[PDB]
Amino acid sequence: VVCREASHAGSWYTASGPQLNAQLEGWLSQVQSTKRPARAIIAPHAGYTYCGSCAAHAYKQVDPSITRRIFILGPSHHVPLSRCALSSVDIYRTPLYDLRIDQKIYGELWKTGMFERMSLQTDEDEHSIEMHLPYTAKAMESHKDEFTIIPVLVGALSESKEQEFGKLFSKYLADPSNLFVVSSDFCHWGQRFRYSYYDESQGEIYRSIEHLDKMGMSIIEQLDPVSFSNYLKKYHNTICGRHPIGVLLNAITELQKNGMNMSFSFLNYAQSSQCRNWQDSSVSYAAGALTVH
Repeated sequence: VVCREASHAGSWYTASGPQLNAQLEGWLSQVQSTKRPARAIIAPHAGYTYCGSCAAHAYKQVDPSITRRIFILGPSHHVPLSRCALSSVDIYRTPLYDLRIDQKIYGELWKTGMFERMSLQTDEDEHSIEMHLPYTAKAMESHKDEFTIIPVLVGALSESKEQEFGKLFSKYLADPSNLFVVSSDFCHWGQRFRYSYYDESQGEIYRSIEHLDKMGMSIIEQLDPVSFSNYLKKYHNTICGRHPIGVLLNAITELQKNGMNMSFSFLNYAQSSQCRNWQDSSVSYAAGALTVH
């Protein structure tokens, strides 16, 4: 098998190519480009009905005229993984057009010894990388034949591994042809998620959720992996891509030590619903962009 099927097409997003193209085009048309060219973005991996318009605030910041190689780091939902994993295939299918894995980088990465290989089953079962494939396809439309992806499944990394993969990915983040997509949703609030932190000083439950998420968002804006780590240990906010976020943060600090200056801005924040009672549940979404100066 050489192709990863678009296994969540038709339920998490439209299976029909022209429809999905139009939908994404409508969402991107609503965002003003303000952070181009993005060297990295954080964007949600929920169904398009939920977070679709949110993710566009990140994808609008991608410059297809410069970007040639797109790493997509997404957390694993299903398998116990204690490191990172690479695909066994060559092509990732999408309803728009199919994407090609950069063999050069995949060969380099593999040789480090640091990665496991996802079976096709694991690969196809996961959605945290897939959710970015149509958006990426759309954003790169005008240069569709000139770019490759580097999908990385990120497991439950120790701090040490976050620092270690941060440093490894560092050299790739430094390259102006490259883009890091880091996949994450923010607060999952509710009894159904065993997470019901509530600060009454903030007002209604949904306001407290907003304050909690925006605290982790500004820390990411401070480009500070230690501080992000401390925030997680203090509140345990249920941020799904906290491990890919910690890898990115460490990549950035390695670059700073080497003379580089950059900034991260969150550009949009949304909630699937507004929780007011103890029986409510919600998932938060945030879209953001790293720009090198």
